[PDB]
Amino acid sequence: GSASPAVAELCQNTPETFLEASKLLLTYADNILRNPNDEKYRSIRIGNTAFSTRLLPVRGAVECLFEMGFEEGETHLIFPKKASVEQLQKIRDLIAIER
Repeated sequence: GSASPAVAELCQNTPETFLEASKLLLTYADNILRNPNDEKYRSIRIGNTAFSTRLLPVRGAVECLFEMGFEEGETHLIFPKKASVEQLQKIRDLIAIER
């Protein structure tokens, strides 16, 4: 939680919103951790229903993805092939312990 600036920001949300955003964040991280060699899990379309309605408008949500290693592009958030999976897991854990 507080050990992460983005998670600390995410914590500044009501319970239901925090749980909803954090669940999706954990799903994105877990998909990559489950299959780190599948490019499908390394791209999140900004216009995606879940992303646009549960993360984009929530304080700290997208920032957590950036701390995980995602980078923002014109239409997608991308987790580079060079991005550290250890860092991804670190932020994943910091989010999980706050649910």
